[PDB]
Amino acid sequence: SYNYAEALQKAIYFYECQQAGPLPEWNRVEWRGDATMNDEVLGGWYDAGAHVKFNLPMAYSAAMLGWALYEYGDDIEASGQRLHLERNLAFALDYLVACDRGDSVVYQIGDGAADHKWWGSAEVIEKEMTRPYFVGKGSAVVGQMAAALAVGSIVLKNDTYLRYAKKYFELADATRSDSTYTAANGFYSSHSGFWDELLWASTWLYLATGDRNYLDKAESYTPKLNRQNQTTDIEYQWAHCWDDCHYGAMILLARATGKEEYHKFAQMHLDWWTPQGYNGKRVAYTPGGLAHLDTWGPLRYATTEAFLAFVYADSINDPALKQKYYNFAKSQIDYALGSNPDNRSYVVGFGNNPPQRPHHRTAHGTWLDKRDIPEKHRHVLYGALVGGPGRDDSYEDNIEDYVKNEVACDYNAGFVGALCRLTAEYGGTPLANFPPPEQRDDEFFVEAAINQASDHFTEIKALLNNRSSWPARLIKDLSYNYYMDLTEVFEAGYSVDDIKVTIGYCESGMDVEISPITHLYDNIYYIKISYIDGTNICPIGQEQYAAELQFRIAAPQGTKFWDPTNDFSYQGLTRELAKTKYMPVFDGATKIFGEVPGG
Amino acid sequence: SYNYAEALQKAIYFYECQQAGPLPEWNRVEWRGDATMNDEVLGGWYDAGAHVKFNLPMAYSAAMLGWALYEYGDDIEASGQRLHLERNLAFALDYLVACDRGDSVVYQIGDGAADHKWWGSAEVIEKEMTRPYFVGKGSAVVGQMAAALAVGSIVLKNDTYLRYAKKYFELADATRSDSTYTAANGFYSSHSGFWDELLWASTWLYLATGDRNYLDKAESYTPKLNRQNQTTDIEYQWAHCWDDCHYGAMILLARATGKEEYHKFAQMHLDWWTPQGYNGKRVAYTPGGLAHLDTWGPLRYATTEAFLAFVYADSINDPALKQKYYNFAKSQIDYALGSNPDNRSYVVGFGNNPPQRPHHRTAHGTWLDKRDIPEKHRHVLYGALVGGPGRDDSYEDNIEDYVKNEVACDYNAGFVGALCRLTAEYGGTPLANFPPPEQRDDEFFVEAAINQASDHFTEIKALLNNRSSWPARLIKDLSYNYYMDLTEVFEAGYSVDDIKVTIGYCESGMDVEISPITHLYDNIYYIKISYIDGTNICPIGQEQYAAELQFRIAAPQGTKFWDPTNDFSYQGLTRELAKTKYMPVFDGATKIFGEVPGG
Ligand SMILES: OC[C@H]1O[C@@H](O[C@H]2[C@H](O)[C@@H](O)[C@H](O[C@H]3[C@H](O)[C@@H](O)[C@H](O)O[C@@H]3CO)O[C@@H]2CO)[C@H](O)[C@@H](O)[C@@H]1O
Ligand SMILES: OC[C@H]1O[C@@H](O[C@H]2[C@H](O)[C@@H](O)[C@H](O[C@H]3[C@H](O)[C@@H](O)[C@H](O)O[C@@H]3CO)O[C@@H]2CO)[C@H](O)[C@@H](O)[C@@H]1O
Ligand SMILES: [Br-]
Ligand SMILES: [Br-]
Ligand SMILES: [Br-]
Ligand SMILES: [Br-]
Ligand SMILES: [Br-]
Ligand SMILES: [Ca+2]
Ligand SMILES: [Ca+2]
Ligand SMILES: [Ca+2]
Ligand SMILES: [Ca+2]
Ligand SMILES: [Cl-]
Ligand SMILES: [Cl-]
Ligand SMILES: [Cl-]
Ligand SMILES: [Cl-]
Ligand SMILES: [Cl-]
Ligand SMILES: [Cl-]
Ligand SMILES: [Cl-]
Ligand SMILES: [Cl-]
Ligand SMILES: [Cl-]
Ligand SMILES: [Cl-]
Ligand SMILES: [Cl-]
Repeated sequence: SYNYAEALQKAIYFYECQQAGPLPEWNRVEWRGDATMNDEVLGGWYDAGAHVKFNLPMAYSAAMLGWALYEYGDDIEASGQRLHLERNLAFALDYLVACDRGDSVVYQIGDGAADHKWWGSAEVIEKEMTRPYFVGKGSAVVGQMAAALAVGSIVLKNDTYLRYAKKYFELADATRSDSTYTAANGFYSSHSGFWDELLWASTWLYLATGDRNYLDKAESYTPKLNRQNQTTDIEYQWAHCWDDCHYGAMILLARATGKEEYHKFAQMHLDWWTPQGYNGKRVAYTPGGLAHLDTWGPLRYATTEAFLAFVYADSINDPALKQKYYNFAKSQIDYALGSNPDNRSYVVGFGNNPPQRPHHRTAHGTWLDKRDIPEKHRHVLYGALVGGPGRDDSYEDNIEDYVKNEVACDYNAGFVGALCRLTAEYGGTPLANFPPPEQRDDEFFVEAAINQASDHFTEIKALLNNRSSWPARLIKDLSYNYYMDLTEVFEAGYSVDDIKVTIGYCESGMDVEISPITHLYDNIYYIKISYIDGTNICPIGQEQYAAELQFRIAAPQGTKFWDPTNDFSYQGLTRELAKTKYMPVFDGATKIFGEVPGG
Repeated sequence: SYNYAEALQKAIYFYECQQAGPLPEWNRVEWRGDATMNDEVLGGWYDAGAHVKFNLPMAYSAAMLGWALYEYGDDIEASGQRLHLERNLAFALDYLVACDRGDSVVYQIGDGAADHKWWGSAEVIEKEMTRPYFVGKGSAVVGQMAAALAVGSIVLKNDTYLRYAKKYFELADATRSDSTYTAANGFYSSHSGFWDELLWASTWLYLATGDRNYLDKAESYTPKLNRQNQTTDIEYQWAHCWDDCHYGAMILLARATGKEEYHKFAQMHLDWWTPQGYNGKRVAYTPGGLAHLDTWGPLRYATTEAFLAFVYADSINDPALKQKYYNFAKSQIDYALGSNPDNRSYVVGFGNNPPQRPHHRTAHGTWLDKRDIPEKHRHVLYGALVGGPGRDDSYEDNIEDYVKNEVACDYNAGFVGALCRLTAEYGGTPLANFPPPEQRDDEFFVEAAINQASDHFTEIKALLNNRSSWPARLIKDLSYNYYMDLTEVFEAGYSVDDIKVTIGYCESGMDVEISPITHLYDNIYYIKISYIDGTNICPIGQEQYAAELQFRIAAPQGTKFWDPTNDFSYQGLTRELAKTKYMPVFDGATKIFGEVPGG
């Protein structure tokens, strides 16, 4: 129906947009650079539309990418995406390994409140705030880290991941408590508890090792799982998700053991998600045909269940059930790609009328800590599955809607799996030369205005701007030149020594020097304005994106020769601030913007 | 009793405190300089405790000082004050002449509401605001100007004053309307109308010329005067004052014409003011014996009536009346001088426990547009009669009390005349060597703080202050120096070339230049900070009284030799802003504050 190969290609590329520094050489995102290089643990993914590293959903997402490869990695050769999927996985797993502290792990980098309060690009966030890290041993987060490393060890043939998988499982199983998992509270609190993570990690360890001691562990955890309301059945009326992976583990155990109890659970759970329901009970459906579990990330939940339904259907022989689950699964993915009442894609940069304003700071590319400016995103977040529509299929593409336009690692994870399965069946051709280059704006530039013009002076208001975004970046050795023609000064019988440079306003905190009037050639001279720590000019807020200086260049009082109209840097200036190419900007000795006399 | 000659001396000096620029050579007030030099009409008096020129009370006050001279000028020779009084009068009369615009006059300089919103000294007001002027032909204001110039012409034997008196009277009498008199509304609105001013002006023109046409005019106005309540009597239950001079005019006519009607009015009016009253009707009196006409300026009203009572009593023969009126007059003046329930003078700088916080901006001498700082006035407003106590004799000396502690040209005007009468009778000797010099504070100076000290730099926050007050004034060519000892630099093997000056903040609107590091002698070097238009540093408000600059003097990053502890200008500095004598201030090449290295 869709080009699933293209959807997969983009859905994978999304994770490169989420990478924290240092970026691998294979990163394909021209608007990302090395960011958060002062973090206690480097690499990993930023979780969602901001810059916190949250280990629970990050590891969940990595585990799901591993599961996609485990089930369908051989099957996706036509798409050309297998290696992109493997490398993206490896990048997150390396971070999970790097979080090891022995009796504990680093489970979070970033304070959620401070990080989310600020709206700007990853590469400059250290100018705005210092980022704390958090250490603990919560069974849920450590157990999910274990599971991710366990499946990763299989699909990447990597003994180090396996060793760390085992270690993390042992720590999570020794601890049996989420009491040390505090830093994600309210963002990714442990809602279901940690027994489901122990089940999920031990199941994957069994599949990784063939060691029946892990199978025995897995099976011993099923009585500790949460019940469905006040009944004796294991909870089944929810989705496999970052908080709770027992749904997928039961499916794995049904295939691995053949046991009736796991198949019974799998069919009860999946039937509840299908339009046909389970004995009269069913997930909410929108009139447009989307299984709508909850307000937050409904597309995430439905697309993850699509992956589970595909895996389960592929593992059984019954033609009626296989069809029912396959149809359900394909219907939810197709909804996400455009088969919905609005006939629109919910995947950024894919298909018809995709969302253009995802709630994502770095894709937006602002310079002033505002969501509403720029009014269009400067970068394409290719492949991001958004939160999606409400229960009545309603949706509007609005950066302010942090529900419907949210994007996240975990939103994309199960989705990638299901796309792997669909491209495996239907083929499709990935885009060549993906991604294409973006149209860029000017990034470092002077805006200037004539503050005052006199028969003996020119007074300039100049704002040296850093609105960088391809990628956002910091430059310490920033300067700009103001060029003059002193022909009239010399003709009038005066000299350079009769021309005085003064300052009428220098913005607080922007340490600045102004050179003497300096000969270029012929009668062309200039002053250079240099910022000692130009990194303080940065797109982090309304005060900080530009440094303001008012300078005056004056002939003596009572003279009337001064002529700015032959001055190179005066050309086109008005009383209103405007970008000018004739006050060129330098990084050290190198011109990075504008024009130079005769050059 | 009191030294009335000294009281008179001071009461006249008050007017020199009120003079607008350009000041005459004979002005004796060290804390007054040429102010409001851009005014449409120069000279004249500021009205009260601010900087508006209001012509109605200005002209009324000048007419009253004229009247004092007309009655008692030959009688005050022993006080030594005659020429002081005559010159002070002439200064106001010259302004009234300079107001001429042919078919109209300038009747006000400054906007009441705009001027009064600001608290600071006269000499710096043009840095705070641009002052308007107002032209019109209001019969009351033009008529009062005519009267002042008419009596002025007699006592100063000046034909120019008389010429203008006739011109102004003709304009006022032809106009017969206050409709073009609007700019003083709410401050000096015409309450009584203009018929009393035409009566006052024509009476004085009659006395100046002996032309019967003016007497005929005067007599023709009396039926147009306001009535007492719903009777047919001319209004008598008020004071001679800036708004209504028919009381004094009727006294003058009584004496000029000998008519029974005018004597009857005078005795009715004056009786109402005496403690015995007029047939059961009487002005309110405080328990302490002060005639208390209204909340505003009760001392002003009672002392003006004292002068009228003296004049009337001196012009009649009946010994019962003479004594009643004299006793009334003397008791009111003596109350003002100290014969009251507090035994205190209500005349600034005179007698026992006089007021120390009159509501007067320029005498206060602030630098930051506040009444509470400084907590003591910087200057002595000698001779000013304050508003006075409340109806129950209560009073506290408080700058916030714009009623009890108000001072004004018209408060002093009748008062001077009554003091002339009492000194004529009792003599007294004026103070030799009056006024004595005031103790001064530092006016121009740096306050500095160590903003940051590093092992390779000194960073200074410096505020160049203008808290001038003797007089408040503006200095264009301001600079200060920061002196260092570079001995440690040379000993480490470095040179002056290796020390770099940068700016971290320079206050908006303060055009500044910083010199290169400049050799003084031996290993002593300095930088000069120069403000090109230093007049923008001025005591007009919290922002403008000092210019703030943050400058850094740095050895190379990483070096370890920098030693500010041997630097002349670093001595005594802390992290807290404080005045320092070691960053000396210059006006041009002249040192005006602080010390230099070498003695
Ligand atoms: O009680 C019903 C089920 O709750 C499931 O936990 C969910 C929480 O109830 C829900 O608040 C939470 O929402 C997240 C959301 O998933 C995430 O995208 C967003 O950024 O933050 C929200 C607040 O954390 O989701 C979890 C997981 O779906 C339990 O897992 C389940 O056992 C229980 O039946
Ligand atoms: O109505 C009674 C009498 O009024 C007199 O006018 C006075 C006003 O009523 C009074 O409001 C005004 O008060 C001034 C005050 O003199 C001045 O010092 C202060 O700064 O401002 C106040 C508001 O303008 O004073 C006038 C004059 O005394 C009439 O003159 C009189 O005919 C009438 O009987
Ligand atoms: Br811990
Ligand atoms: Br925009
Ligand atoms: Br005033
Ligand atoms: Br004080
Ligand atoms: Br050193
Ligand atoms: Ca859980
Ligand atoms: Ca030129
Ligand atoms: Ca009047
Ligand atoms: Ca030194
Ligand atoms: Cl985030
Ligand atoms: Cl919560
Ligand atoms: Cl986009
Ligand atoms: Cl493309
Ligand atoms: Cl060029
Ligand atoms: Cl003079
Ligand atoms: Cl006032
Ligand atoms: Cl009496
Ligand atoms: Cl005083
Ligand atoms: Cl003295
Ligand atoms: Cl000295």
